[PDB]
Amino acid sequence: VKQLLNQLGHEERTKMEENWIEEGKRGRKPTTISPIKCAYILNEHLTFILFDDEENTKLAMYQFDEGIYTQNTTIIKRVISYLEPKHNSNKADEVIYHLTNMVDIKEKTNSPYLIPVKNGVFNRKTKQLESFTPDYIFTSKIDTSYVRQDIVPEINGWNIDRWIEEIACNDNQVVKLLWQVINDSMNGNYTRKKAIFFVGDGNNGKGTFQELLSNVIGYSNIASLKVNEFDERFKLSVLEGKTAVIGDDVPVGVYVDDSSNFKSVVTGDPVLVEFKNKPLYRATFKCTVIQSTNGMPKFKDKTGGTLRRLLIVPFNANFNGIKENFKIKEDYIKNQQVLEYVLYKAINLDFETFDIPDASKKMLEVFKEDNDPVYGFKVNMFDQRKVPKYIVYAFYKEYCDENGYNALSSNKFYKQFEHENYWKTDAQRRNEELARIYNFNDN
Amino acid sequence: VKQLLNQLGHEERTKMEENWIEEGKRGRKPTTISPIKCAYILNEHLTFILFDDEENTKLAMYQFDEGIYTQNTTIIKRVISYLEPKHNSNKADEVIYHLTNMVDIKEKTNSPYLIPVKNGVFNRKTKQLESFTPDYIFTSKIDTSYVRQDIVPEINGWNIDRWIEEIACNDNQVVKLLWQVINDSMNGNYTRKKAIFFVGDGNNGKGTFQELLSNVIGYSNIASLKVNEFDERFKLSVLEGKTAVIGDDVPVGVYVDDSSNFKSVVTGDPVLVEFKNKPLYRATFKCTVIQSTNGMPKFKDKTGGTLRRLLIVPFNANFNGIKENFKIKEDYIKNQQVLEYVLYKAINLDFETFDIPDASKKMLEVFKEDNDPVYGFKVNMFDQRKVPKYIVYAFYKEYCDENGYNALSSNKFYKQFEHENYWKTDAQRRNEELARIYNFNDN
Ligand SMILES: Nc1ncnc2c1ncn2[C@@H]1O[C@H](COP(=O)(O)OP(=O)(O)NP(=O)(O)O)[C@@H](O)[C@H]1O
Ligand SMILES: Nc1ncnc2c1ncn2[C@@H]1O[C@H](COP(=O)(O)OP(=O)(O)NP(=O)(O)O)[C@@H](O)[C@H]1O
Repeated sequence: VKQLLNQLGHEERTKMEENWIEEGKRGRKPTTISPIKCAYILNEHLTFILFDDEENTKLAMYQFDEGIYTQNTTIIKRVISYLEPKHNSNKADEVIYHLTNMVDIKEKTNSPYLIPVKNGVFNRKTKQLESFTPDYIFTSKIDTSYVRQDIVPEINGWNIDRWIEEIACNDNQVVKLLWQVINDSMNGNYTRKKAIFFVGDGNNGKGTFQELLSNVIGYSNIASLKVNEFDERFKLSVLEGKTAVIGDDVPVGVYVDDSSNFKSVVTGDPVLVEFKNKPLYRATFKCTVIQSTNGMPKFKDKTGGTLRRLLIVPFNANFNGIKENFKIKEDYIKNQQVLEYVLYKAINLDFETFDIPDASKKMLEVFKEDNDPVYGFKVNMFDQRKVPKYIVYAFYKEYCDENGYNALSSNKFYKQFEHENYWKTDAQRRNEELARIYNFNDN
Repeated sequence: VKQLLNQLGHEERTKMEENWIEEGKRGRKPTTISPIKCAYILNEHLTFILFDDEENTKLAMYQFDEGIYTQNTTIIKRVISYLEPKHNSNKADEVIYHLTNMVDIKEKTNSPYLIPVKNGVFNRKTKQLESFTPDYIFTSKIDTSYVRQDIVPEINGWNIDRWIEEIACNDNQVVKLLWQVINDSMNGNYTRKKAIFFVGDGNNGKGTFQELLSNVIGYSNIASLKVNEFDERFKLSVLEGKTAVIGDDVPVGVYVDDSSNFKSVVTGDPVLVEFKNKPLYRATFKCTVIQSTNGMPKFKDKTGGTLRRLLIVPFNANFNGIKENFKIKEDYIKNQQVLEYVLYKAINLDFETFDIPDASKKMLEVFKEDNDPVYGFKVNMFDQRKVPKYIVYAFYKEYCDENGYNALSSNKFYKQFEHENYWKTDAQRRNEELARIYNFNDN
């Protein structure tokens, strides 16, 4: 590209001089290509597009070697210097401005079936790799190269697939889910309407797995934001061009006062996002949610909407008793051969809905008991009754022995919402005892 | 208009060159049309207007293909480049300033009887489609095309009307209300002084209906604001150019402290709005309010205005039990034929006041009982008594089993304000018992 523009610039400069020689020394000497002329040359011999007609849209250039469109002005301005090095920043801006008016408007290819990779675009419908073309409008791509892998790479006798088995404590469902998680992470146009949480007390490898995703996927392609930080001002601004969002560390049992922004991103509904000192606008994020926490956080919603969105990974394995291998976190996951195999296996994996492991379901039920004290009381009933409201209330087994405040007769309406027998009214059965109380089961 | 402007610019440049030849080589050579001449040519051969005479008003250009006036400076500057490509940003701004000085001032057509649609304007008085003309000043239009529909479109054997029936659990009143809600949503100049709230326990399809509305209407034409976010600073600024506002998710039972701006927007009264780092100004919003919540929120007003402004949609249907059809939310509602049929049926529907379903009336009454403890106690009275204030008080049936703080006698004044028998004072009937108390009904 640089060699092409350098030849074009010299040819155009020579042509201008020849015309000036033909007209004689009228004034000074034309040695600098005019900014409008530069736009004419660049548009002809390069691919400049405009993403949309909205005001102050930045010009996008298709850099041939990378195969993706870029809006970086410095990259574009460097290209201007190849054609006309004598242009300063103001004149280069004039060249950019002229190109903005000239170029046609094309929208970014947001097809979920296409995933850009360093080697080229990957079409999930055909499960085939396609070479970079200007027709595919992409602004970012996965850093790792896509090559066909037949044998699992081994570095110092360490197997990446066995490491995944070690992380999941040799659980077939979890390792299947973990591969599905990596598959969903790379695709930035399909969200699958699920949120992934990593729960580990300590040294469970959550950070290494996050660093693995940060390595197989581009470093710039990932976002760092916690669950409680989604609703803060300007925090959603970072998720503009991110394929996925990773929560490096979530506070233990943090109270998510408002999960509306979190729930919208997980489902994929449009959310209100504002850049700092910039006007508020509306956009849709399809990136998946990855969060690492040392314990399931508490959500104020206590509704079915939050429950369906959440997915939990057990991470039962501990690396404290076993000797810590800093080589895994620092070197092994950064190996190119290891990364390429992970990319090849994950992107080739095809699935429609997240295959929920039984361990996640059991641990998800634990969170439901923790989140809703009423549901925990229903689970912990273990009783063979409906007519006496005070008996079935029983102060909810003394706060269900959890020290969580419970309303009076309001959660009772919420209780029957949770649950065949429903409500039966009998005057005989329905204040024998105030009930603190050790009568776990009556007659 | 690109061809016309190119020809005009070439002709003007040729005329200037001929004039310079007539005057000889006085100095250099005139090849760039002066900005004032460009403004003259554009005003002669295009339609530029100014919405109002207030300071720093942006010039509006009638783009012929779209049929609506636009204030986007990039489009106008692209038009300038079509006329004279060699102007940079500064000279384009000079042309825009000259045009602003030249053009006349016309106000936007805010007639509620006219609804701009992609094909053309729709007159509700005549219920007829009219082609685009510069006479109608519109800044935005409905994205979907208006075509006459005779048969309900079917994609993969899925019927949109049957989907609406399924959403409303085969309730004629609720589906009629939904069609009326869509009809109100399309019109951005008539507010009808009602607020629509979607309540759903689980997967009730509220998000799918919101996406359907955002698809039939223009994506840029909808605002994303929740109720509790109405009074947050700079949040109303987005509402200026939106036909309707939709809250994607509302926290379950969120305590909306201040509802003044929300009530004003629902009624349509003028409200004070401020953009970030921009002067405060008073503006009138006629957009309709649609909100999705997993439970009816609470308002501190306990006033008739909040009750009369609010309208609730049951959404009793649940898609958690029936297998979820992701194609409904992802693909089927994005079908052009389905969107066109929905547009036609909704815009052709004619009604004056929101036909409130009986289910909404019962659910609205349940919200009224929840909002005011005194009203709920009065409903739960079921008693055959007026003279003893403490007896009829009964601590409001001991908080009415809803742990709501109640005034000792101010709420009594509020009760007698709400409610034939009124008050009768008798010394005989009026401290037998302190009254906690199980005497539900006395003699
Ligand atoms: N298979 C393995 N065997 C032994 N040590 C390992 C293995 N995989 C990773 N490690 C080490 O275990 C540590 C994992 O750190 P990390 O994942 O951050 O712990 P964590 O507390 O669970 N995550 P975080 O809460 O963000 O700190 C690193 O020192 C790794 O080098
Ligand atoms: N008729 C239908 N039959 C089955 N599934 C449906 C039907 N209509 C929609 N769905 C699916 O049901 C889901 C609707 O999601 P959504 O409307 O967001 O649930 P919601 O909780 O009520 N709204 P929200 O609170 O914002 O999440 C999507 O997965 C749709 O594909």
